[PDB]
Amino acid sequence: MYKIIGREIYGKGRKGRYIVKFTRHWPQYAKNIYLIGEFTSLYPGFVKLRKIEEQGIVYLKLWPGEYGYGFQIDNDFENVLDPDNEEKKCVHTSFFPEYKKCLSKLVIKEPDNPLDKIIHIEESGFIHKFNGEIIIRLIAPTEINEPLIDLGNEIREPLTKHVVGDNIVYQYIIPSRSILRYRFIFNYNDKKLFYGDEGVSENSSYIVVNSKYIPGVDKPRWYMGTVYYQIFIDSFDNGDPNNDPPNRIKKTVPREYGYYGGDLAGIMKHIDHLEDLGVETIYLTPIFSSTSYHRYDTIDYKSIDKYLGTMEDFEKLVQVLHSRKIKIVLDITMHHTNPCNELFVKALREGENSPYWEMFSFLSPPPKEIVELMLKYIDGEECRSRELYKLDYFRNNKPFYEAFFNIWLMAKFNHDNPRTVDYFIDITKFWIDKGIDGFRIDVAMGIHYSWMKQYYEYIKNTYPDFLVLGELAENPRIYMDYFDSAMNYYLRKAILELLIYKRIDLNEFISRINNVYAYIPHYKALSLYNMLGSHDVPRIKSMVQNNKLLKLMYVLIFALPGSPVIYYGDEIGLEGGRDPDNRRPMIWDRGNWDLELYEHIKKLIRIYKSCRSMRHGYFLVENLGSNLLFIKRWINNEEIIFLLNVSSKDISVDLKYSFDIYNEKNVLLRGYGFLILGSKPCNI
Repeated sequence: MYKIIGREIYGKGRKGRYIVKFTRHWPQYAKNIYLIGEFTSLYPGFVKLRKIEEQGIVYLKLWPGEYGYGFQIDNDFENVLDPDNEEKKCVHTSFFPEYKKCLSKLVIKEPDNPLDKIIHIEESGFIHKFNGEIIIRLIAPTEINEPLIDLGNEIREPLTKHVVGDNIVYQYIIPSRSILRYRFIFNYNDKKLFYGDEGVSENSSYIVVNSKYIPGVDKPRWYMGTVYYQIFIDSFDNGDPNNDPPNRIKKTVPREYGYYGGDLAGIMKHIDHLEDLGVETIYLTPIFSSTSYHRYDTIDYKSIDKYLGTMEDFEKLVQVLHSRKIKIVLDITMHHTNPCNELFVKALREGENSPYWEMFSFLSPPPKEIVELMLKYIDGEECRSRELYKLDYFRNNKPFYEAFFNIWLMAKFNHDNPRTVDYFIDITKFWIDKGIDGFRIDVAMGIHYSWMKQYYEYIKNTYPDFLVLGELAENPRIYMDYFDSAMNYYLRKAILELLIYKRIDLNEFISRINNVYAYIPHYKALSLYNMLGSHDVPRIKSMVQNNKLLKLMYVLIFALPGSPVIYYGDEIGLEGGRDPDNRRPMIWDRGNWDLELYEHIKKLIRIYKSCRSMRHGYFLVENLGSNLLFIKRWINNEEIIFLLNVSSKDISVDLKYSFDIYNEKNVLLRGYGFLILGSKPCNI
């Protein structure tokens, strides 16, 4: 059940988001009820209903639109429809946009009075600082002419406009001042109206904000626009003969499941390739103590997995990387852990009623023979939890605790218990003391929003330069108060639905993009982890099977504000289907490289570095008809444009910029073709 309660009110009458109350019956057996869907998380956990009497409740603040949602009770991933809602919305999932999932339909209707669709509220997406300037945004419908911003002393025009559905988001950028006073002027039915503190009226008051309280930064952090490189460590390379494990897979092509033997030395010996490619930040697959080649079931968050090397190999790696001005981010599983984890073994020992029990989300205490059995395999100098699968009970029954898709070896932490926060904070310090520059939080969207607020706020206070990057699948505008960055699976899905599944047109795509970009602060957008591929999805080349289109997708990834990502090997044309086939050994024989793609990507990176307007840089996007995508990025005095032909059909382009940034030199673009132009070479 859901009820639209009304709208939030800012100032003395400015209406904001719609307050929606979510209710469900609370079955007496239920331990947890998650609100899943497109405004919380599809994997359960970001938001929980809270229990009062015989029902679960929560209030959210949402924008108009149509959304899929549901309620997941405990470990039942299948049945999530809202029992009170008869209506359904089948949403294409993020990682695999071919597959639909049918959820319940929430619709929040646009208001009748177009005057009610004018919005500017005191929140970071609407007002924030960057580069010693203030960014202000006004949402208005088309029946409103281009509104002006009335500062104290002057009147300015919107510097850009972003289409979002039938709405327009006007963006004003202004110099910074001590106190800040602004309102908006527009014409409606041939009448002169204002948007001010009490809302729309003939003479609205100024909105007043002390720059002290405007969120943002002056000079961007390293992570606010950086080039990522993800390495799945097991598959990158073997540097140390004495690091190989028992029985190694075979480079057969359908990559098998298991250990190939890649280690820290292996990466370290290919620093030269990292450098030549030009990546700035390396994101590493989990390297902690574990029982699998993938290592997403960690035993001990403070020890390097034996097959990878020693703490010393690790520090050496970090050191070389830093000496080349390359940073390192480690993958960390703050959602769940291997049952061999000391805490889980103690929780089992001590039983419920123990503070140890409360570190995890146990469901219902099972029989004692079971616990003793498990304890036989999980307590020991050696972790033998894999052997659990040799037993019938473990292959047959779901875990008696919550776990990642009910997988025995992935026991979920109790995120309602602040002790678990302390645990991961302490772990964070340990690794900061090893010189790492950031964490990528595995299954971030399954971690309760309050937990992440505790963690993120504290880390950010204590270590401002520590990147907090989350694995998140839904619209990043949901999450950016809790992370520096999100792996942008949302953007990836939009690109694929425009250019592969051909399910949306160029306008809808533009709307998808601005539905993220216009609702978050510019610095947040710049930090977004913008990837075409990852260890969780098939290789992009194998999905595109089109040289020119693939190159186009990379151009797009570098043109949109964000932190462009390269999954290891994608730069040379590594192919592969779905996991595990998407983690084939890197190819070190240059005779087997797709060199055109390689040099293409290397150039896009050189531009990213040379052109501060590509890296940092305000953003405008226009559909110039005929499937001509126009993108403009600019910062301070530096200007750069991108013309992209998003179709197979050649198109004639005409026309400030007389310098080829891509080719350097100084028309008619062919299908899938593109142009990158400045008014001269980039400088600083």
